[PDB]
Amino acid sequence: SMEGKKVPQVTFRTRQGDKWVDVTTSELFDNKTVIVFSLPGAFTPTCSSSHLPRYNELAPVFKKYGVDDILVVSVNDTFVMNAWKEDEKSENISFIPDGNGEFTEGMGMLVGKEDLGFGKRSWRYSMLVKNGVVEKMFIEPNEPGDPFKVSDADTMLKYLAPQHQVQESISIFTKPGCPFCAKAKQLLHDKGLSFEEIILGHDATIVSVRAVSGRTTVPQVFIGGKHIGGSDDLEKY
Amino acid sequence: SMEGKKVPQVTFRTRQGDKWVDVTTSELFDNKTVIVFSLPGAFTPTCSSSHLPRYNELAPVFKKYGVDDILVVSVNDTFVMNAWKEDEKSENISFIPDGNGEFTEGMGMLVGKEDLGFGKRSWRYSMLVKNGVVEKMFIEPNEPGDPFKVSDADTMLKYLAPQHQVQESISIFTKPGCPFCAKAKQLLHDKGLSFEEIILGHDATIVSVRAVSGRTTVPQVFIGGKHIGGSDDLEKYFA
Amino acid sequence: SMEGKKVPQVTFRTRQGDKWVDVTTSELFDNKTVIVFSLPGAFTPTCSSSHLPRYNELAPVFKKYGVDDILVVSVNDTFVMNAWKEDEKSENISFIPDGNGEFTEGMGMLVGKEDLGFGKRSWRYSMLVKNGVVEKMFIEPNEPGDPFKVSDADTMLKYLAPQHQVQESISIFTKPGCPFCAKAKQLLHDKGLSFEEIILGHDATIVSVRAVSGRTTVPQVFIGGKHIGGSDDLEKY
Amino acid sequence: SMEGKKVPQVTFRTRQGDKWVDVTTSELFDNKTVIVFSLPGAFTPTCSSSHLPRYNELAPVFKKYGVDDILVVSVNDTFVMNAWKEDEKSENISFIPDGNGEFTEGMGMLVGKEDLGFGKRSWRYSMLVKNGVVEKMFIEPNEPGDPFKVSDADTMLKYLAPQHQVQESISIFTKPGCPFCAKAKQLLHDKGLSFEEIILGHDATIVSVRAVSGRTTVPQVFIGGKHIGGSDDLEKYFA
Repeated sequence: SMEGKKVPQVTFRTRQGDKWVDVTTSELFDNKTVIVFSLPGAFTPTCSSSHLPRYNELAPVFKKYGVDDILVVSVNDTFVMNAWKEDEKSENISFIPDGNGEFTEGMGMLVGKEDLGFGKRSWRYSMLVKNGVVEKMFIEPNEPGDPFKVSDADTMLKYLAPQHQVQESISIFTKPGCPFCAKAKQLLHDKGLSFEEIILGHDATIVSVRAVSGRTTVPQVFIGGKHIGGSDDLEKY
Repeated sequence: SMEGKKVPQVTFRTRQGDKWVDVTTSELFDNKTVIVFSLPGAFTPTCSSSHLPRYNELAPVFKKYGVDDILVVSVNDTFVMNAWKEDEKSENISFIPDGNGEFTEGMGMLVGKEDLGFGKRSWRYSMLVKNGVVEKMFIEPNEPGDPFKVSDADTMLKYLAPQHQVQESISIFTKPGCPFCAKAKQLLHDKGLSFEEIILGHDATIVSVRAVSGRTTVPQVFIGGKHIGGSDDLEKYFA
Repeated sequence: SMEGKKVPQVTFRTRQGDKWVDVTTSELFDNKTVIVFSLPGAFTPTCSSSHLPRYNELAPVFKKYGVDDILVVSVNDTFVMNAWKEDEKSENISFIPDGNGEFTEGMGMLVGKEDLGFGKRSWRYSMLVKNGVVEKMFIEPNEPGDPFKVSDADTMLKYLAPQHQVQESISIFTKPGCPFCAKAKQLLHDKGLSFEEIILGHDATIVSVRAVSGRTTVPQVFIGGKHIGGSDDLEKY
Repeated sequence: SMEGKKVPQVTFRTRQGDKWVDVTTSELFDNKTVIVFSLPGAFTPTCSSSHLPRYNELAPVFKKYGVDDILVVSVNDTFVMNAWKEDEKSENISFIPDGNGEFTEGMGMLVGKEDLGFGKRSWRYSMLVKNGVVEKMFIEPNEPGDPFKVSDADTMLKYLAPQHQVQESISIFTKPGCPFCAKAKQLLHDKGLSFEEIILGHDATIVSVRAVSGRTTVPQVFIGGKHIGGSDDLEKYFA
């Protein structure tokens, strides 16, 4: 395990506009507390699914707890990394183009993925680095497919600040416009709670709502497992 | 009534692709069994965020029973109809832009709605058309309250196939690859059950699956408001 | 002609969110200088092409010259008008839902357009209204198809403030990123000039550039007829 | 060289729709005449915002001369290849994701580019393949300056059809309906001339037509950098 060991000495050849800029491993980690999470590759489903958004979303919190930088590492080059960083809207994390797989290799995390045509790429994992020394490491289990149950941002947060209480998961079925929907949305914002809004537009239809909740209309809200109800039930509880 | 009578001969000016395409009345109805339901207008409070949806939802069933096409008719033009069809996203039904009110008029269903600023529009009604001949017609009553007490898709289905008993609502959260999801989904296939699918790639993410099912993985299956579980769980239910 | 005549007395049934709001003809025009332009209908090509954008773009200027409000009138209802107003991004103009064609009829501008399936709609025209009295009117000629050579915002501006000198038309071929392209773009902004950027992305390819300019690359800039050149030619002139 | 030799047997893992699709080497080359050109990588400065474009531009011509398919090969995966294909928008060419460098390696064209952080990538080259057998190959020289002095589409065309003389560049501004535009366009059709089209509906507006041609209406036709005019004008030119 790399825990307790010094992060590999790597110099990344990056691009910032039309100019090349070498970002060194020391520059990134020395005298700093950094969170890192590697992905198999740029422009993909489970990686852009939540692994990435979720980290950008909790970045302000990690900062509040001492984390200086939160990096995303992928065995891709800058051109591709940038083009992806631009597609994703994540202004809270730095993209590291480990295109030669050097850093990933040094982390003993380089794996072959020829069955997808990705050549050698990084295995999914996250870690906390204090002054270049790997403190904690969350290596996704060796299971087939695309495992994601340990490198997530939450697991990291609970590890970094277990005191911070785990906020309940919040999903909300809403119809565009729909008066009382906005009455639950902003009520959440006002309550300062994050949530996933499944819109009856392109995400789901009315079936799901009726199949999941039973009720025949929106807005439907479920908070961490338990079923809430209408904008008027949200209020109550 | 128009029951037993031939549907009006109308040529609709529509917009297919970035070009104009004339869709004739004969083309739509000749030698075909069609379901039709008119609406006062596009984007107006559909008055039932379920009316148009429910038809699109039961379309597969109507097809199973002989209906060739299910059309939505509104006294609007194609530009507006298309922009709306792109909203409602109801892939199972054709949108007919009776923008001159010609077809609606011929059906003796043209009514004035100047009190809403809609000019002349269609009155709410549905009908079954066999080879151009209006077979059945469900003309909405002039009663306050639910605007669709008779032209709804259900009333139509019960009429066309009273034998039929709609399956309970089925929703399943899935992900790409996930063979478990496939095992769960095949099970449904091999059960004559329909099922909406919320893909973790786009339709949603992990947050939603945790929130709704209180579980940490997919597939998560819901049937009729009750939570069932995953591939494994379904099989127990279907035993 | 309606010039010198009082605008029709109409009350429009509009929608603002989930509530109905009557907007009266007097409310709009009384004691006010208003610019108006009617369209055959909402959600269409030549109407959303430039007729509408161009008016929203020059609105600040019309205001600077005394125009209080700039209205878009179409024989459509509010639901459709709003849904369109939301699609178009024009925060400088008011949308008037003349769904009964009443106002349009009063303006003697109601025409039949059954050949498109639009039923009765408005004929394209713009006008300047001072305290409810039509001052000037630019009625598009009676030609087949969809005529647009008189109701435009420019014709209006030149009429309202002929002193204001006509700014030259500016189109620019650019490649995404393309260093020197941004060197012409913002140079224009800095120069305070409006322009149409044809991007080699989805608008055009390299052929057009080579067919129009001749030069083999971007950024290509043409200002009112005459061919400019490279970001470095723009500078010179 | 690989000239006269059979192309490597490779199965490419690609992404068609939201599903995986194996595209085999045989499927691409067997019983077909194919043009291929490899690139160091996707999104990298294509080094010639014309290289990839020019192939897509001359594709119709290559088809006219027997070429069935024109492929772009890069040591990238489909996710990246697709996201790039969606950028470049080159409808006339197939994108091959040689993400394991397998095909490139087999062509003895795999080179290291660690100095850019690209790991192993393909070296610039194009080739003509007849029924799996490499017929001709244009391997780029190790000279500074223009990165494509031999693998370009033109060099290929002149080789495949030296008889051919590419038509001058033709661009025309048009609008929907505008019969004049159609008259101008038909004229080109009836002339074996290709022409890009900037539609006033999307590709652009009136501003651009004024700016570029100093005219107030469409159609405005440009041929080889010279301004020609409209339907009327073209006819004079084609007399």
